[PDB]
Amino acid sequence: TPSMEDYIEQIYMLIEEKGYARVSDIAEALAVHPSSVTKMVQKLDKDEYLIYGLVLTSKGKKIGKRLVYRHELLEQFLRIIGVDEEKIYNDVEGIEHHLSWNSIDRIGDLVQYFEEDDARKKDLKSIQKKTE
Amino acid sequence: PSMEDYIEQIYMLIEEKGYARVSDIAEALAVHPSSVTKMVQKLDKDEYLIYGLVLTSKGKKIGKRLVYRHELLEQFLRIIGVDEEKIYNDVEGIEHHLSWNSIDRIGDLVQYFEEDDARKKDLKSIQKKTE
Ligand SMILES: [Ca+2]
Ligand SMILES: [Ca+2]
Ligand SMILES: [Ca+2]
Ligand SMILES: [Ca+2]
Repeated sequence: TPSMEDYIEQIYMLIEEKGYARVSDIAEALAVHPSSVTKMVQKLDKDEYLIYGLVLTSKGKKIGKRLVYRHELLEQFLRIIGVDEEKIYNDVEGIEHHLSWNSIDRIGDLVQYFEEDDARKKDLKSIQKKTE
Repeated sequence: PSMEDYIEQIYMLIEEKGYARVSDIAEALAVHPSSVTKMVQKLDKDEYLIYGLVLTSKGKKIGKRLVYRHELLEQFLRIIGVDEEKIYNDVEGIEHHLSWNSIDRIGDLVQYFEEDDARKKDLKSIQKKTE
């Protein structure tokens, strides 16, 4: 499931970025072999996420948009609570697949909480100082 | 990640029962005792424990940090409003993919809400503003 999610998220991004998604671009972006991509694409095709360049069905597009959103939100989350920027991508890449929608939605409210009043960010930063 | 789950599980069993048997480990992790004997031999080789099953100081320190990590992540999701029943499965999944930096920052976040209940109330307000 996680792997399928990484493929769909990547395909969505490529289509939005280049207008198309090639097996070759998919393979490179995911650091995998084209044989693994072809196999995965056939599975996604079977499950109706896309059609074998390759075009996403409405189902793959809705899921892709959501996966990209999930990624972006999780990066903002760690960024806001002060995680070293260089560590953020790798952590989001691992946890993004293991968070229920309830957790994603709650994390979304947390981000909004800190975004609607900068004093709150200042208050959270102060705690980091005490901890130090 | 699997090694971390075994170490975390072994530390808890020893802390609760006073010892950790292969059968208790397999039962707690829902796996075959063969898979446990394999992992244990591996943890023994890496010096986290000695093949009853006794943790080395290395395994104890790691074991304790892992249990702390688990507890912390549950408190974090609990505090932001995640349905209690979904918390365990999510933590079990993300615990292995968070850097210590993120863990430490999540630690401050939890401290942030715990030191002033008024902040928890403002967070709840926003959750109700969602529309
Ligand atoms: Ca990923
Ligand atoms: Ca991602
Ligand atoms: Ca786990
Ligand atoms: Ca755990």
